[PDB]
Amino acid sequence: NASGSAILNVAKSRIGKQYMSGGTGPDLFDCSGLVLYSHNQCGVYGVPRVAKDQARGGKAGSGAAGDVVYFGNPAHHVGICCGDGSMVHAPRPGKTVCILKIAYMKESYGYRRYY
Repeated sequence: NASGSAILNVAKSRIGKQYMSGGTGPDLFDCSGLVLYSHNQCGVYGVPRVAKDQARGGKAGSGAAGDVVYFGNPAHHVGICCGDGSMVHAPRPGKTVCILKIAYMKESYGYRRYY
C-alpha cells in the first residue's frame, strides 16, 4: 500500500537521529514520537501521542510497511513496520533511530494501522 510505504519512508528518513524523551521530530525522537511524526508528515492524521494509546487506536494491522508495531498490553514501546519482519524505531535514551528485527525485542507484539 502506497500510504503505508510513505509512512515507512518518512520513518527511514529519520535513521540516525538522536533519542530524546518527548521528541517528535524533526531531529529528536522518542519511540511514539517517531510514529507520530511519520504519520503527520504524510497527512495521516488521528494518531495519538503516547505508546499505550498508539497500540489501541486505528485498526488491526498485518505488519505491512507503515503499520505500527507495539510491544505489550498496555504497550510501552512502538515502531514503524518495514514489512519484512523489522521495524524503524527510536530505541531508548542513549540510542539513535534505527532498524531492528521485531523478534529481537523478545516480547509480545501486535500491529495497528492508521492509514
